[PDB]
Amino acid sequence: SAMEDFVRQCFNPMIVELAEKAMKEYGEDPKIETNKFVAICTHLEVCFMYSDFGRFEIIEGRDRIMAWTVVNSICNTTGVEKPKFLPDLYDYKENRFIEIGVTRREVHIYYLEKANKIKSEKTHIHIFSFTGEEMATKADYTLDEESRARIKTRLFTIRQEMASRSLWDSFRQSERGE
Ligand SMILES: O=C1c2c(O)c(=O)ccn2N([C@@H]2c3ccccc3SCc3c2ccc(F)c3F)[C@@H]2COCCN12
Ligand SMILES: [Mn+2]
Ligand SMILES: [Mn+2]
Repeated sequence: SAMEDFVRQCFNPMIVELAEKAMKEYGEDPKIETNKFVAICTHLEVCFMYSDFGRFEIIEGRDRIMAWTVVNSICNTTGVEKPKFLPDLYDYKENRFIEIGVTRREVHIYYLEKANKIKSEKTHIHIFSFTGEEMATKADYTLDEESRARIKTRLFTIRQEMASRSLWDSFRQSERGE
């Protein structure tokens, strides 16, 4: 599959290895769900960039046990309420958990979907598209504009490499089902 080749060529081996472990956890095959594979790599990379953007602890890219160990440690030392689902980051400055979303759809739709899912006002949502759009809880985008710019540039680049390989249309229609 050209998509698996693109994923392994454009993404860091550490990212790819972590995405493959996540996919194994949920019983998904990166050789069949290749578009998801690349989606998981992309969002992992966004989360890592966001975190180095500070300030942030990363919850994503860890296995469930260690990830919940970190979340509980945070809730014990800061007293922030325990989230109902694994978030992606913890903000020590604003002392709040953060869910990152990356969409090939309109950011407002994905934001509404995420907010309906977590149903907890406490966790902050930050949605990124592949064309520079973003939607965040209370339009509190957390990061400075240079940092968000670097994230947005990397996402657009991925979209354009996919486009270069005639992979973008398939990728786009894979996010939502019928
Ligand atoms: O952590 C996440 C997750 C997010 O944090 C997210 O933002 C979007 C989507 N997620 N989901 C991720 C995921 C992460 C990034 C991009 C796409 C996917 S798509 C479903 C799936 C995920 C992981 C492995 C796998 F095999 C999957 F099928 C699942 C939902 O619940 C549990 C963990 N998780
Ligand atoms: Mn996550
Ligand atoms: Mn996320």
